[PDB]
Amino acid sequence: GTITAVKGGVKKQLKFEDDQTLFTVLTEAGLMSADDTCQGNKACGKCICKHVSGKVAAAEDDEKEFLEDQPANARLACAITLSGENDGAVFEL
Ligand code: FES
Repeated sequence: GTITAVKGGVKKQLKFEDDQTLFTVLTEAGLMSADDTCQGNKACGKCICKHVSGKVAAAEDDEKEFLEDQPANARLACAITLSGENDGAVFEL
């Protein structure tokens, strides 16, 4: 499917393959850097993005630990495993 990434007011549609994480999709497109990050291991909390539209499974306890001091709609890109149900979801970087 595909999701919409929004960086600097500019919308960019990206295609994703089932079971790919938003982190993988985002970083492999140059929209998000994987430098100094745990490389999508949900341990550094640097892959922050904002879920603004679409269906995305609620965050688990471990991820929530990293979003306590973040905006209400913040999520860890690597904590989100993309599947058909996420087709059309929009995220703001
Ligand atoms: S890449 Fe480290 S928490 Fe997502």
